[PDB]
Amino acid sequence: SGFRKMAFPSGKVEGCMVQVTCGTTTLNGLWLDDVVYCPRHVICTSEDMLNPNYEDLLIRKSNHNFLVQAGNVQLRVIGHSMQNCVLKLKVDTANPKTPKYKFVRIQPGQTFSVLACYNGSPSGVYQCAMRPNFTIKGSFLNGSCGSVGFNIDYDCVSFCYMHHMELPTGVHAGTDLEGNFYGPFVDRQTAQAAGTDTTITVNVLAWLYAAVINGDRWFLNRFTTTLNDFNLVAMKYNYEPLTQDHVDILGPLSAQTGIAVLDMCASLKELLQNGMNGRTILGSALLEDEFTPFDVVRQCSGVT
Amino acid sequence: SGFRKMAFPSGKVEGCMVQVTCGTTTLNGLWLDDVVYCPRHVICTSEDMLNPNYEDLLIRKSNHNFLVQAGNVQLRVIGHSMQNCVLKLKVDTANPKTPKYKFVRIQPGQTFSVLACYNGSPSGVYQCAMRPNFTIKGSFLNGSCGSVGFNIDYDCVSFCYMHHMELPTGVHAGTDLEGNFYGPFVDRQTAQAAGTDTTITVNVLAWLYAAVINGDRWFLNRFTTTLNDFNLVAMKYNYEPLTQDHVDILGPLSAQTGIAVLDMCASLKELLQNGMNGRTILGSALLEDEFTPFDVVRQCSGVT
Ligand SMILES: *CCC(=O)N1CCN(Cc2ccc(F)cc2)CC1
Ligand SMILES: *CCC(=O)N1CCN(Cc2ccc(F)cc2)CC1
Repeated sequence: SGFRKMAFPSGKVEGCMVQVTCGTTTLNGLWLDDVVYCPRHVICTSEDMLNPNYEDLLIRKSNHNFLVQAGNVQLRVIGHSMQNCVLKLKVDTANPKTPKYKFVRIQPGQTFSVLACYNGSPSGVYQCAMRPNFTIKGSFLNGSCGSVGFNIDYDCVSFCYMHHMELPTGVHAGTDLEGNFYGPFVDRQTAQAAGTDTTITVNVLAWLYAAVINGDRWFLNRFTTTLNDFNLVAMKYNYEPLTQDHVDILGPLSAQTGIAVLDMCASLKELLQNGMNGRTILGSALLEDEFTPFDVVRQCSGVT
Repeated sequence: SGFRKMAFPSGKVEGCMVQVTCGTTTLNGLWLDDVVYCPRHVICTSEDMLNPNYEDLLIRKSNHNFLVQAGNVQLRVIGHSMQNCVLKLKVDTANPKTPKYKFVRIQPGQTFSVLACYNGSPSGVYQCAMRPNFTIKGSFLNGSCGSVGFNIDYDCVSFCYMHHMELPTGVHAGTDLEGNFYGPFVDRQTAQAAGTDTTITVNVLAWLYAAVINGDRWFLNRFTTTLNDFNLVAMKYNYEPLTQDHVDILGPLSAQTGIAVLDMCASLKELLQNGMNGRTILGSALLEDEFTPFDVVRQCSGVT
């Protein structure tokens, strides 16, 4: 037992990390097959970021201007092209360490692991969630752009995120592997404020089920509620409204613990209205929302 | 910016994970060079764990009785021996994926990454701290024994932990890579209660410095304190007493932020005596103690 914010093993992603340099700017790239994926702002100078015309800037660039280094070995660039906000650099060698992979665009409320990188070298790994307002709350310093988010299904890596920027608010924004930003964010150094970030209700409930499984039961009560009644409370406390689909994904956890989804909603309702009263749940003093129902099942069963 | 419970990239450790089977019991092993390291209770049947005589049990075992599988390939066992609570199985092949490594015995209050494994396959990675009472608060299900804790210094993996057991309290105990348990724990299914777990004071202060660096400054106050005055408060709240050595390791963070170590102690004192008043620090509603001063510097500078 025990419950931790657990990341996927980062090994398959580490072997794909490269360093991409264009002029004075250096950031991370993702090498899969004979292609290196990186944020298009690698062609920008800090000055350009106020309002870059990426098409005009990329015209001044040739294959030899993109230096791609994998550890200590230089990759030869035979092609370059821009797809939305990412650059695709075709190299002459397929990555021998390319794992089975997919490029997927995750839904808000879903979770993923981030392998933070600097100069193409990995520094650490952590679990993240795509917030409902399409930002992530990561840990990224200068040179971390190009670091990727992923999920792993046995041997297949599903890449879902590429880090592009930190907003003036300290929150993070980026793209899927097709170069499309999550949310309304643009790859420009401008005033960009994230919308109201709601709490992911289905993840809080799934984490409450995880607490019941692992011993923490103080928050359970003699009450029940309905989807409409719970949602009045969820709206007051800036929680996502719960749907029948959310109820259904909670099915496995409801069945294992024997606590009805609406009964757990009544426990959540009382915690929202009364707080924790100085108590903790799974070592946290607040309601955790970065564990999906799938994450809880996986951790409580030991899927490798 | 941003601050996360970040684990080391687990790649170098993934390539060392194997599956060790002895009779009906299967757990994880660590393959470095021509040796496989695993918990000695792999020779036990669930019945034996009440009071196992490991020397007597190991006499009934031969090299052919230890089945060691690395993914899909079987390793040939040419030697076996027990060193404290770990078994060392000499195999006929050096692990081609062995990284540069050390075996180190960490101090209480230090942190490490755990690569949780089942049947020799990695499921996830998380950051842990060796508690002052020598237990860890992990996430381990049946079949996770043999999973290891480590730290990484550029290319050298320092293994510090091997998981051996969950106490009836749900907390975890294990050994260093020489088979010596951290704390008073024995590899036996008996009543074993961890001592009083104190909060790691130097890590809370280092995490407070991390909050100041990353924007959260509400907790800073117009007060200061002394080592003796602070320690009266730390003793009341079951915090480790602060020493001049703790003050000195906080030197880099004190210098970067310009906030004197004793001034930050006065902020910590007020948080202990008054709580958070419903506020948060780095997304946490309690005082985090699983980030060492070294972890904070590393994350705030981007060491790969
Ligand atoms: C790779 C993008 C990223 O996360 N960082 C690089 C730039 N950093 C500074 C920054 C912060 C906020 C801004 F509005 C612009 C630049 C932060 C880390
Ligand atoms: C590898 C040891 C471990 O963490 N586990 C295996 C046994 N599990 C059950 C257990 C719990 C508490 C006990 F006192 C004995 C056995 C938990 C996970």
